[PDB]
Amino acid sequence: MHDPIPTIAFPDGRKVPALGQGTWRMGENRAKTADEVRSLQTGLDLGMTLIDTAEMYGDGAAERIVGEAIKGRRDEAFVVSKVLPSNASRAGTVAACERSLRNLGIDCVDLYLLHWRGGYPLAETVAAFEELKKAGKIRAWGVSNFDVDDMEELSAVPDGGNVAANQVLYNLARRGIEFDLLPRCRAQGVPVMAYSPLDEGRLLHDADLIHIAKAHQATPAQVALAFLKTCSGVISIPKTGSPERARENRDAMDIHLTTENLAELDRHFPPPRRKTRLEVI
Ligand SMILES: NC(=O)C1=CN([C@@H]2O[C@H](COP(=O)(O)OP(=O)(O)OC[C@H]3O[C@@H](n4cnc5c(N)ncnc54)[C@H](OP(=O)(O)O)[C@@H]3O)[C@@H](O)[C@H]2O)C=CC1
Repeated sequence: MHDPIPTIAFPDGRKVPALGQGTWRMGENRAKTADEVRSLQTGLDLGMTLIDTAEMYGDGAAERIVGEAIKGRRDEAFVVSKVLPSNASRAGTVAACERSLRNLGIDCVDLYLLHWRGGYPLAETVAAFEELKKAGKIRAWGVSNFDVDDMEELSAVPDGGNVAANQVLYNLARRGIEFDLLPRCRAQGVPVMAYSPLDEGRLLHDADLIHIAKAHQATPAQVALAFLKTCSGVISIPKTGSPERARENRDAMDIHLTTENLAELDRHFPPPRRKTRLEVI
């Protein structure tokens, strides 16, 4: 038996499970499509109800994978997509959202993010997001790859206080946000979505992670996700094209990391002692 996945609250009061699902690199190989769809469906069945995608991912292909996975069960998914900054003018953002809705085969996305900071005024992107919300095409908007200075600029734009999430790189190998951005977002009540929670697989070769996983009869990936489960105000979004790995990732939530485990992880993956440049992928 599994314990329920912990939930994370958005500023609007909506709650989502702390473990979701990613889709970057899905939709590239026709031989993998069926299993990518099955992976997302399996995750939905197991309570990993947030699914993260973007217009960038295969230029609509990953969105179409998500659209297939949610057929006949839209209400059970919390769908996140994104607008590229090169499209984030007011008219551009509306057009991007319409393309995303068509690829996803849905009326409304749950959360719509600015993918990173670009050249169009933030006030204009936010105005588009608010228009889309009033139109019933998105339920909430947020940002991604926003450092502390980028977050500060939201207070200078109308409706900037409505930001629902900041999706940034966060995993055991990439802990920089702990010094500043993560405490700020927690204090604002803005969830951090931890992208690349396995560091795209790179973290899984770490000696200490392998050591701790062995002690729990678990995998390194499960320990990496279990670490993020201990971080309040964080939603992790691991990606896998394998339904077997979707099941494994769900089971990461059953790991009980000890006080000693957490101290050991901090020795091997040192938290930041000073402000550091936001790491991105
Ligand atoms: N906002 C942004 O700028 C960004 C957003 N993202 C989002 O975050 C999501 C997750 O990050 P992502 O970059 O995909 O990388 P992840 O850290 O989620 O790692 C994905 C890799 O790990 C493998 N994998 C998954 N589960 C396991 C497991 N249990 N054991 C071993 N290997 C495993 C996958 O292989 P396989 O699929 O073959 O199983 C894949 O190669 C993205 O898919 C995207 O939705 C990511 C980067 C940037």
